[PDB]
Amino acid sequence: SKDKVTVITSPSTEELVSLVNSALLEEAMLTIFARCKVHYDGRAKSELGSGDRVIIVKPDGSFLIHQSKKREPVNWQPPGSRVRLELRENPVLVSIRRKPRETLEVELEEVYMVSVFRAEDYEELALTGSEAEMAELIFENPEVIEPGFKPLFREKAIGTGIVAVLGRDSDGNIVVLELKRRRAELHAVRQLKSYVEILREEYGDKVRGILVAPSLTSGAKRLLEKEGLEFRKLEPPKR
Amino acid sequence: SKDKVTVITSPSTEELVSLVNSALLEEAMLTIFARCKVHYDGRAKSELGSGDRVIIVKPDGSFLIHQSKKREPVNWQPPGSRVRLELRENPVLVSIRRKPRETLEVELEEVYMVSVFRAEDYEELALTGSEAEMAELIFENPEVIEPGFKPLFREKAIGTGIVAVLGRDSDGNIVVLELKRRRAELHAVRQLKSYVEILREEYGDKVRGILVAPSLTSGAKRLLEKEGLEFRKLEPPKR
DNA sequence: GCCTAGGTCCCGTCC
DNA sequence: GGACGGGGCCTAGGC
Ligand SMILES: [Mg+2]
Ligand SMILES: [Mg+2]
Repeated sequence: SKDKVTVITSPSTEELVSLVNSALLEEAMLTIFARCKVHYDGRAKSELGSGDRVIIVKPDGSFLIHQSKKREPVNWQPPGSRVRLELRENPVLVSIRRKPRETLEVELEEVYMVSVFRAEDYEELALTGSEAEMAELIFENPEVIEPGFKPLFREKAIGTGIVAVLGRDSDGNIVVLELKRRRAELHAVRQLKSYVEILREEYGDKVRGILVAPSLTSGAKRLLEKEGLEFRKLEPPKR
Repeated sequence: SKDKVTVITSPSTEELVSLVNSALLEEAMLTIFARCKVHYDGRAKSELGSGDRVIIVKPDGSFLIHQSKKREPVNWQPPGSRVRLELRENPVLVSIRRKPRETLEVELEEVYMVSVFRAEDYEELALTGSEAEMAELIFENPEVIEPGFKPLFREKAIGTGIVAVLGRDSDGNIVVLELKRRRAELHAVRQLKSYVEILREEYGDKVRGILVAPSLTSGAKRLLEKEGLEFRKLEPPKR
């Protein structure tokens, strides 16, 4: 019975059903290559005409449909969904999501391959260069901002919003940082500017916003300078 | 070049190479089930220990590595990545991208299955329920906003930023619309307020922002009201 | 559950 | 090319 992989090319309906249902029940990865048509209804609504795609169903209920291009799936369902195979004029893979109600229907016109991959993964990703690690860097070593900077809070909620880092300078002013792990764009400045306005209410005009990022878009620089805010160039560190 | 699909389970290196080669050469989809390690250096840095994953290489250079959970590849590479297979003491898939420089390395420790799928797809997705369709609604039916509302511009760049819908109202003010296809968050109110400020600079005190969306989060309504902006409930249309 | 914000975001678009 | 903002965003962290 059980090897990591079970493949059948150009399978019978009996074989299809056999494997598909076995995948769902054994909680393993179903992969399929097929000519299909897709029907999605949910937050938005979509239609995809006949063509060959890859289809993946994870044991956690995530459902992917990949065309020959891009990175993103053309259609999907996120983890937690429930899938059932339905026999009709053609077999149909059907994933239902509750909360929000969403339906994905993959009509299988021709199945070129069905497979069951019983995959064992105990390892999880280890990633460095996050903005969280920027914050770790700053709290360990505040001078990367400027002399006498005193970081105090992280992900601190002010009244409306949550600021990346809140602290004080050598003059005793409230200081806001918004951090970005890549070049900072207009929404970055809008974030900072938003937090500073709100802080100016309690603490007055003392308050300095600083954008901390490796670089800055032209439009970000403009809006920064128009609003009298500051920029510290900082690269996110790699372990 | 051959049948739609080729599959080899527990391939030899010669078989593995043969297939991978054919895939890249034929603009097919490469699919691998394998025990592997993944190393990524680029915009960020990551490491992933030995484990079973589904690996996909699309002919447009897209590179997906999927574990048994979530919707998201654990590691990946967007279109325009040269992939190739180097033989170290294990075969390694190597995907490189420039601008920015990024290296993805998948060390195939045990390949359980390799497959070449010459997928044929001429169909593009049709989706409805989007921000753009809200916009269209508003232009062909301005009264969904308010009576005597005249829409003028769509995706119109003002000095700093790009407004969703720009227009005028019956009493002669300039109106800014920010649209969201789903419940609106702080991010959207910051966008709106930002735009309104900038347009106040030319046209002074007569400017209205209106956030148009099916609903607001708590902070969104909080901040909306505080800065004296307006809301119209609207649901994206599904055609 | 809702809210808030990041992401190796991807991706389209228009300058 | 850089830049700006949507997405069925997803996903993680508070609460
Ligand atoms: Mg932040
Ligand atoms: Mg907008």
